Amino acid sequence: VVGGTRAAQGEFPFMVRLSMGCGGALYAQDIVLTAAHCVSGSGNNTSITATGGVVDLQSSSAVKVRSTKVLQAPGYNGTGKDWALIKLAQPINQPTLKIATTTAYNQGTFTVAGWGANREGGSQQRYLLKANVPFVSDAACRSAYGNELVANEEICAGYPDTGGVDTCQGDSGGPMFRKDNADEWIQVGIVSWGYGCARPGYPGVYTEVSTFASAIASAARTL
Ligand SMILES: [Ca+2]
Repeated sequence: VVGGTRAAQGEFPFMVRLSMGCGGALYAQDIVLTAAHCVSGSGNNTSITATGGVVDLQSSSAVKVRSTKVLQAPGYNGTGKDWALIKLAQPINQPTLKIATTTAYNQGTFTVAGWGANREGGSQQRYLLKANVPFVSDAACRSAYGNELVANEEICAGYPDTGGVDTCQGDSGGPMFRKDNADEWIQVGIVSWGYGCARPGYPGVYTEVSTFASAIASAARTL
């Protein structure tokens, strides 16, 4: 995260750090929702480690759990559908993050979090960082990215005019979320891509969770 601040321990307990340099959210205690580009494909896989329970990755209180299987969005090829599920060998006993099933919350100011770089070319972070990024319309986002932006599969956020606050290398897969009508966090995006980080005119692009919610839920029932 570029232009963020340290998240308090226990603030976003659904966050998990993934071994390949990605973030993720606890969709279920033993199912991590992350980005399709964080994994190589679907299948049995015990090589991924998810670290949960702590903002400080060096904490002795960290819970490190290995994966058992990965389900990457069917048909993923780098043009949208940027979601994936990772089944864990054991559950991480922390609150989960509900995903948006409608587009009612695809607006307003969102919150993002991760252990990714806090500057372009920077190193990964020991402590979880968070930031608030405003929703950016498809039109404004398209003025920057043109056809690279996938209509109805991607939502953008950040400051189009002046930049300064954004997700960056290492934050991919993390959830982008906001409060729902019941004062509970709800996931509207998955950190996906962007040109650089926090640059004026280039907002961050996120997987539009509402579009994939039914697919994600069905896929999770099979793990
Ligand atoms: Ca959209």
